[PDB]
Amino acid sequence: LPALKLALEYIVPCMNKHGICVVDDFLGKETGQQIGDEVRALHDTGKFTDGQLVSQKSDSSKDIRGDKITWIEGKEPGCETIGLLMSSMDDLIRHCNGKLGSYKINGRTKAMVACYPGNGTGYVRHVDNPNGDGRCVTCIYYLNKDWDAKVSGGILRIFPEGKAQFADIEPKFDRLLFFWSDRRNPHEVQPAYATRYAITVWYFDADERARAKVKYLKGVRVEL
Ligand SMILES: O=C(O)CNC(=O)c1nc(Cl)c2ccccc2c1O
Ligand SMILES: [Fe+2]
Repeated sequence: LPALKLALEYIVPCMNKHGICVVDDFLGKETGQQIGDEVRALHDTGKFTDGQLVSQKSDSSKDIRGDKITWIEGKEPGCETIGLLMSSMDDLIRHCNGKLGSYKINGRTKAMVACYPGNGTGYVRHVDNPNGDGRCVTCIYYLNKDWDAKVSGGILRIFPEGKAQFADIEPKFDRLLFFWSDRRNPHEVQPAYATRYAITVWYFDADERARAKVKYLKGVRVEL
């Protein structure tokens, strides 16, 4: 699918109606596989953090750690297919510009690459952007060949505002997900029993981010 077609015929109407959108087979398998090798390579060469402290036991031999991360700009040695994905995410968003809510997306973060190490850790119920920091859309790409959740866990459970029900999304190979970052979409990752990779970028709305600047707040100091 051409990027603009996916945008106009799927991502735009779906986001505006449901605020959660799944595109399967986004880059195809040669390119997915390649991103996979790049992410595994970052892992094996120790580029990730050790993982979120889950259980801080008193003896610390026995501390339990969870999701590991690394931030990627997209041009680093070893990361060029990741840079490629990011560029591809950007192209898709830019083809939706204007058309997702009344937002005007002018910015994103670096890619946050996450590895749930498969030791039964997950990620607690949260909202990505609760306090108005400018992030309007979360975009995650999943890396996980032949993932079977019945076996390996690691479902993303989203809990849309004012719904009795949730939405389970499997972290399937070459799947791209978008959802609104704010309190509309509380979500969690259920415990993962196999190594589970995902790559997230967040997109900024211009107005929200411009006044987050003010609210939050050397520099951005000047003078006297
Ligand atoms: O990976 C997934 O399917 C969903 N993950 C997340 O919702 C998620 N969200 C945040 Cl805000 C963080 C934040 C830091 C590290 C990992 C995160 C994470 O996996
Ligand atoms: Fe999240």
